[PDB]
Amino acid sequence: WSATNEEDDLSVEAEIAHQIAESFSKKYKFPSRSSGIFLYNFEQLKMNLDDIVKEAKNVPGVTRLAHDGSKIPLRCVLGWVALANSKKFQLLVEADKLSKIMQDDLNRYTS
Repeated sequence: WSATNEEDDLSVEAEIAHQIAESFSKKYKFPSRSSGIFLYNFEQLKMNLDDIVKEAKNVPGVTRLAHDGSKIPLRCVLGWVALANSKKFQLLVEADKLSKIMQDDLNRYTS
């Protein structure tokens, strides 16, 4: 039988989990509210990996990239998951600039 949707989802999750774990402590740059930057990593989220992976799959293009075994846009994913979950991140970040950086990264990975 061809791969089922459930089987493909498991494959995608294991690929995303691998890429996120591999770079879990890597510090990425995010826009502050004063024309500066702050550093953040997946380790700051204090979320279980499953919850991180489930939210990452929502970033458009990430499921396709993971299905294909291609590199995912990790800074964009982190920004998104942190925006959805982390109060400290919310207070540090300038949302309008975050939108632009996430879009720039994501457009630049999905083509």
